[PDB]
Order: sequence, then C-alpha cells, then structure tokens
Amino acid sequence: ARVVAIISVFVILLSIVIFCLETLPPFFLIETLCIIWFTFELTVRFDVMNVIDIIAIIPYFITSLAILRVIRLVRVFRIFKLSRHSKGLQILGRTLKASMRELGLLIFFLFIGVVLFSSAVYFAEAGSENSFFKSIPDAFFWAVVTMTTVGYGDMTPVGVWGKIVGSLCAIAGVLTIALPVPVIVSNFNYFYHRET
Amino acid sequence: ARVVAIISVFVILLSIVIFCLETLPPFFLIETLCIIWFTFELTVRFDVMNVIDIIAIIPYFITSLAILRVIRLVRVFRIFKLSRHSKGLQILGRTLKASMRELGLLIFFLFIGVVLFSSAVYFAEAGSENSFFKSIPDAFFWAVVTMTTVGYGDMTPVGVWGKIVGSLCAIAGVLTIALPVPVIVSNFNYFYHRET
Amino acid sequence: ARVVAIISVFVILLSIVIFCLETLPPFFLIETLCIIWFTFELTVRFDVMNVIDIIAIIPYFITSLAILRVIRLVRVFRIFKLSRHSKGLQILGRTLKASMRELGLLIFFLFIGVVLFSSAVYFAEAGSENSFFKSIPDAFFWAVVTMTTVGYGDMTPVGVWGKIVGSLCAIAGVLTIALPVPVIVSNFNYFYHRET
Amino acid sequence: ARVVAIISVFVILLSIVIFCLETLPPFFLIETLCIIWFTFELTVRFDVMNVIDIIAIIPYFITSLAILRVIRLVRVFRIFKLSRHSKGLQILGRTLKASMRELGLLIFFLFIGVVLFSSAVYFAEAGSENSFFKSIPDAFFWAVVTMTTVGYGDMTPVGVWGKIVGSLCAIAGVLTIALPVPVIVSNFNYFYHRET
Ligand SMILES: [K+]
Ligand SMILES: [K+]
Repeated sequence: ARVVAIISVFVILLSIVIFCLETLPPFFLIETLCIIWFTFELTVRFDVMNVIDIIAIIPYFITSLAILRVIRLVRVFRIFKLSRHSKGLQILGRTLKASMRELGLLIFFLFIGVVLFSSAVYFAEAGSENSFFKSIPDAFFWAVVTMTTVGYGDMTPVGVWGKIVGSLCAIAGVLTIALPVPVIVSNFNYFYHRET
Repeated sequence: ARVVAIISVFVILLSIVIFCLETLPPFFLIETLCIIWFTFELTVRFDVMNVIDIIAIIPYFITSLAILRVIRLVRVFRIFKLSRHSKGLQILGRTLKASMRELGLLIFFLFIGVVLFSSAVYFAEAGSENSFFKSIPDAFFWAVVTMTTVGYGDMTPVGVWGKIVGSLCAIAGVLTIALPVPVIVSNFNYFYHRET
Repeated sequence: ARVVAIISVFVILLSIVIFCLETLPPFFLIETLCIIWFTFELTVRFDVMNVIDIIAIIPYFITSLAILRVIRLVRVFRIFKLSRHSKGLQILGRTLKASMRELGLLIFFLFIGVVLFSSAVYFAEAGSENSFFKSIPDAFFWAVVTMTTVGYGDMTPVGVWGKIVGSLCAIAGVLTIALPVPVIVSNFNYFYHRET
Repeated sequence: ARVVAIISVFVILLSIVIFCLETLPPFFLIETLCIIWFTFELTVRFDVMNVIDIIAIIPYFITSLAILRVIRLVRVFRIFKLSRHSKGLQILGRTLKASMRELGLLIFFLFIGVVLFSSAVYFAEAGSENSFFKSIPDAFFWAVVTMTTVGYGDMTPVGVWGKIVGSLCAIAGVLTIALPVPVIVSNFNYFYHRET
C-alpha cells in the first residue's frame, strides 16, 4: 500500500511536469497512462477532494475558442490532487475556508482605496495635456500595485500634485494592507500547530 | 424596510459605477434618479454621516477651472455613503480617529528622514555633471518611495557615494516604517473584535 | 516664556525651509537673523543637544572642494535642533542608542548575504559574453535592493541560472530582514509607552 | 592567545577582501600566507566548522570549465570561517537547522502559487499576438518576484485579464509570504535570547 502511494505521488508529479513542458516552444501516451490511473482509482474510491478528482478527468473526456481555453485552464487542477498526500496544502485550504470574512474585508478596503486614489490622481493629473491615466478605471492597476508596494515602475510623467497623491497612496496602502493580515496569519499558525 | 435598504445600497452602487464609467473615453437621467433619492431621504432624516450626505448633494445643485475641478473631485464622496450599511468602513473610520497621534508621529519621522536623505544624496551627487536630483525638494519623492520600499525604478546614473546613501536610505526606511505601524494595527484589531 | 518657545520653533522651521529653498534652480539676511538667535541662546544656555547646537553654528563662522562640501552637508543638522521641543525625535534617538547591538547584527547579516549572493550571481553569469555584473563589488547594490525588496528594476539580461540565484536571493533577503527588526520595534514601543 | 585570535580574524578578513578585489577589472603572495596560516591551524586542531575548514583549503591544492567554475565558487566559503569568532552567524545557523520544516513548507507554497499563477497568466494572455510569457516555465520568475513584492518592472504589454490575474497574484503572494515567516522569526528570537 505504501508503495502505491509513492506510485500515485510519482504519477501526479509526472503529470504536473509534463503539463508544464508540453507548453514549451510521447506526451499524450504518458498522459494517457496518467488518465487511466486517475480514473482507475476514482471507480475504486466510488467531499471537495472527490470533486477535484472529477474535474481532473473532465477535460480529457470532452476532447468556441473561449470554451477550449477555459477547459485547458481548468485542466491545471491536477496540482490540487496533491492535497490528499500533502498536509500543508490541507492546512492552507482549511485556513482559507475559516478566514472568509477577513478576506472580504481586505478586498473591500482595497476596493475603496483603489477607487478613491484613482479618482484623486486622475483629477489631479487632468489639468495637463500628457495624462498618465486616461480614466478612473485605467488607474486601478496602478493603485493596487502601489498600495501593495510591488511598485508600478516609472512615475516620471507624474506631476507635483500627482506625486503628492502618490506619496499619500503609498503610505495609506502600507497601512491598509498591514491592517487585516495578522488575523489570517494567526489562523494559519493555529491550524499548523493543531496539525503538528 | 429591509427591501428599501437593498434598494438604497443598489442606488449607491449604481451611482458609484456610473460615476466611474462616465469618465471612460442616459448617464444624467440615471444620476438624476439617484440625486432625487439622495435628497428624498435627507429631508425625511432631517453627525459625520449627515455631513457626508450634505456633501454628496452639493455639487449637483451648484452646477475658474480650479473651482470646477475641486467640486468634481469632491463629488466622489458618494462612496463614503456606504458607511451607513457597511461595518468595516465604520471600524476603519473609528480606528483612524483613535490613532491620530501615531499618524502624526509617522508623518514626522517620514519628513525628517526624507529631508535628511534628500540633502545627503543631493550633496553626494552634486560633484558630477549629470545630477539625478536638481535640488533638495526634487528628492522627496525618491526618498519617500525608497523608504516605503515601493521602489523608484532606475538607479543607474546614481554614483558610488549616491549608492551608499541609497543603501542606507533603504535600510533606514525599512526600520522607520516598521516602527509606528503595530500600534495602529493593534487598534484596528481591538475595534474589529469589539464589533464582532 | 511659552511665546519664546513658539518663536524658537518658528525660527528653526524658517531656517529649515530657507535651507531647502536656497538650493532651488534676502536668504542671507533671514539666515543672519537665525544665526544671531541661535548663538544668542547658546551663550545664555552656557549633552548631545548642546553639541548639536555647536555644530549648527560652526559652518557659519568658518565661511579644497571636499572640505566645503562636507561643511555644507554638516550644516543640515539644524533639523536636529527640533529634538529639544519634539518628543518623538527624542524617543527615536533613545531607541537608536538602546538597540546598537541589533543594528550591528543586522548590518553583519546583510554584509554576509550581500557578499555571498554577489559572488553567486557573478559566477553564475560569468559564462556569458553579456554580463550584468562586472565584479563581485559591482553587485552589492543589486543584492541590497533585492534583499530589502525595494527592487532593482530590470532583470532581463539575467540568465536562467542567474534567475534561480535571484529567486533564492529574494526569499533569503525577505527572511533575513524579517529576522532582526521586531526587537527594535519592541524597544521603540517600550520607550513610546513610557514617555506617554 | 587573545592576540592570535585578533590575528586570525585579521587574516580571514584580509582573505575575504583580497578575494573580492581580485575580481576587479601580489594577490597570490598574500593569499599564500593566508593558506599557510589556514592549514597550519588545521593540523594543530587535528563538526561542521572543521568541514568548512577543509573546504576552505581544497581549491588551493587542486589548482572542463564547469569544474573550474564550481571550485572557484566553492572557494567563497572562507567567509563562513568567521562563524568560529562571530556569534550571530552561529545563531543564524542554529535557527536555520531548527526550522527546516517551515522552510520546506514555504518553498512548497511558493511552488504551488507560482505554477498556478503562471498557468493562469499564460492562458489569460494566450489570446493575443504579443504574449508576455512564452510558456508556463517562462513565468516562474515573474510570479516569484510579484509574490515577494520585489517587483518585476514593466507590466505595460499585460492586458486587462492579465492585469486582473496580476492583481490577484500580488494579493495572494502578500498573504502566502506573510503566512510562514513568524515561526522562523520566533525561533531566531528564542536562540538570540538564549545566547545573550
Ligand atoms: K518594490
Ligand atoms: K516591496
């Protein structure tokens, strides 16, 4: 039995690897052995894990560009089959389930901040011929990268008033992201300690 | 009554949406129904929330480019009418009110650091023909993005002494921003726990 | 007496302001009134604060490009005269004095990491004609910005092995900077609580 | 004896310095005195420290480009001989040994996130002629810098769907890196307190 679990993990990892390398600038035969093994255990077994196992097989049987792209993307959920053997991924899923309200609050704060600062910078830079934001929707990406401190890149065209708005945006984003993270971190620490 | 609150939230969200999309590269009719509903509840109702409700209607009645731009910008405070229904935004406002001194201290530390490091980098790079900072005021944005770890972008023209100053600036900014944030975070956690 | 303290703070702020604006692409007369007031209180008064007061007057009396640049730079210590009236700056100075060993440890860890990763990336990218680091000393700035998460900017010329080294550098820098900061933060919180 | 330890630290630092400066765009004679002193103490002494001492001498005696590059790189472990005299480096090594599982969990979470978001952005941007990611492997560096908040640089070619994926990537990376760091930080604080 322990040898089979090693075999199953090896097959899952091989499927993940071949899934990545088939996109590089045979594969189907190896994938076929993976899909037979995937469905072979499914019938013997026959929860979220079972649903993921179903999704891991649907794109194979099915095979309008949007539909094909969607099914090709949904094929990536092979990597989530590792949750059966891995423990950290199970812990991460449990914490994500148990911290839904804080995630919603974080998204709401980010949304309020992004619309506020996008309007502010758009109006502050609307009085110049060369505008770095065509519209309020065009500035959501800039605001979300600045508030996350990932960094937009170049702020050269931005004028003096725009620079003041951007400095305020940086400080406010630092604060508003430092706000709702510790609760999620504490939940993860709780679950990890309980598991270990 | 519960249906009306759903209607009110729907109207607020519709106003926010149409406010963003009217800036994209009819709308007035929908906005008119919003402004009638906004003033209709105001008279029936007749605090910070009431003041915000007044500001949400002033730009409509009023309608020198600076004055027009200012009123168009102050029109964005429709989004703060969500504080009546939302709870997280109320919590954020309460924490911002209750942590004024720490915000002032953070701004003071940032101001001292920005002027100090701006003078340092300006003087260190004043001995070269190609200067990356024309004046001490010209370096406030660079210092504030470096100390926030958002990132300025390109430091190539910066010379060896300028690079040493910038490394010191990065380390010092990391420290001086990690200093005053935990108190604000703890205040927010306190208010959020009390509300829930 | 309270009016004089307001006057003294006003004079210090005016000196700081005029010091910044004289560098923009009269001033001496206003500065002369500042320097007379600075020396007038010094004689009446006659610690670190007293030493700073001495340094605030030395460049005036003194007035080989390096010496002139050094004295012009050391003139900026007018801003530290605010420590007499401000309390947060005193707290920051006390914490900096009381956390010397941790600052030294942080600098040592940064030094070990920067030399290690600079050698690693230099050797990994030495097998290509187009090298993004001429020498091990040339990579200290890249390593210090990557480990601080400020960001170097463009990593395009960096090859596959260089990219692996850079990913390791990012992760290791995140860890090694998250390591020694909480002690300094706790010291600052202690001093701020004691003062308030 | 205390003078010899000063001499030994001076020799180690001199070796580290000359090792860096020999790469700049005599040295062997000084290095020879270092290698004689390194082997002289080794015989008198004759653990991880002893192994490091052996590695510090192997490249000298040995002296196919890959082998030469590998030995030249492995010569850099002179800097780890400072662990005998320094205490912070010993503490860092002890914490790294005592926090292996959390490092593995962090690498696993980063791996899952990087493959997931690389597939997501690659599929979202596969419907345009100008693609910012040739393949799923080509996006690991972008995902790892975005999730670490170091910053990739320019996101201009990235389209609307790609921008939504990138915003999700930034938020998720912030969370998933804030998750497993506090345990390592607490371990380091424990070891540092015990040592002091
Ligand atoms: K950054
Ligand atoms: K950052």
